[PDB]
Amino acid sequence: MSQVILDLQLACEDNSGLPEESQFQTWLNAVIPQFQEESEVTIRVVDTAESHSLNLTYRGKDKPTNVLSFPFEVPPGMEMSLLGDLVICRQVVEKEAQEQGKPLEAHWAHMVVHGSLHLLGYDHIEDDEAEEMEALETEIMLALGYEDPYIA
Ligand code: NI
Repeated sequence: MSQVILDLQLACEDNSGLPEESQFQTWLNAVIPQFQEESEVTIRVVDTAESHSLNLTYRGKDKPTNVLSFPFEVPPGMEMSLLGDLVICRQVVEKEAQEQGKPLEAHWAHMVVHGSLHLLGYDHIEDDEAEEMEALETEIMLALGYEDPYIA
């Protein structure tokens, strides 16, 4: 099997100019299935304020970020398909894509791809650990038809 049930939550004042739910679905299929097959993730797009708040109260960082990853812990001895949530700030994503001169769409995809990896247990604090994650990101991204966000 291969199935990623997506719960897309648009929680911005506007909600216009965001990726189509099918796009998120597409990006999600290129990252998760190959690790869980049967799974489901929630992804809510928010505004700087909420992001700022979530980031400060859960990561202890006074500022908004592009992607907050909240991986679901599975209680010892339990079958669970729920992977966690991705909180993506549209303001940050749009600003970054502009500063890095990347296609807004390609950056969004990167956000859910990177985020999804964090949901699956990947991290990038340790050089070796990061090397493995970026390798995967690059791979997934090329397979989606976007340029490799790395190699700069
Ligand atoms: Ni990260």
